[PDB]
Amino acid sequence: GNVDLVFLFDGSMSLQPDEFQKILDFMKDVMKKLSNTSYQFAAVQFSTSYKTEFDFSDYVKRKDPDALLKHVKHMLLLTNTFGAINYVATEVFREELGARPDATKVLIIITDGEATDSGNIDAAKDIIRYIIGIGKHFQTKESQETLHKFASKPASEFVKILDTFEKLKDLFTELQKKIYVI
Ligand SMILES: CN1C(=O)N(c2cc(Cl)cc(Cl)c2)C(=O)[C@]12CN(c1ccc(C(=O)O)cn1)C[C@H]2c1ccc(C#N)cc1
Ligand SMILES: [Mg+2]
Repeated sequence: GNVDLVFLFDGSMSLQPDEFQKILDFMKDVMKKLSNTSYQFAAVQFSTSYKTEFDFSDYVKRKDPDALLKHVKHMLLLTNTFGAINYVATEVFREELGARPDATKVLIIITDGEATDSGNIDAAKDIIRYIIGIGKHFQTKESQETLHKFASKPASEFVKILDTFEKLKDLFTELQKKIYVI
């Protein structure tokens, strides 16, 4: 039942410090809920480039979500989502960085914008992909459907649309009902 779960998040266009911090609180909430399970976590911030904020090895060593995310700085550039997914698949889901070859791979993508690059995510086909689109750039049904190409299928399971960053707490509340932690 081992799961290696990566958070991949961009808040470049949700400038407000309060909004960006809600992204961080959401990841903290999830990790706290799943501490001392067979889940291991990593997190990657993306904008124009990609930064591993902590890898799986760091999680096992420090296992304190507050400490792991203490030094995160808000990147304010673009939204290179194709590049970011390929980065995670080729750089983060790697055994040298503490990833477990036996584990189920789950990628949680958190974005406030449509992608500013193009490409494919063929490298990520063995990864279960959820995407959360947040805020005013996803108010139209059209903009929401552009996120389907990044997510696993069906989109009704793997694509979540939130109208405000305040709604991450309510998404967390609803996710908790789908797990039972022994
Ligand atoms: C339902 N489901 C779900 O929403 N997510 C999910 C979706 C979002 Cl947007 C964000 C986050 Cl943090 C988790 C998941 O990862 C799962 C699918 N999943 C698995 C686990 C294993 C396998 C497999 O073995 O194939 C497939 N899917 C575990 C389940 C889950 C639910 C709630 C939390 C919390 N808090 C964490 C995980
Ligand atoms: Mg962006």
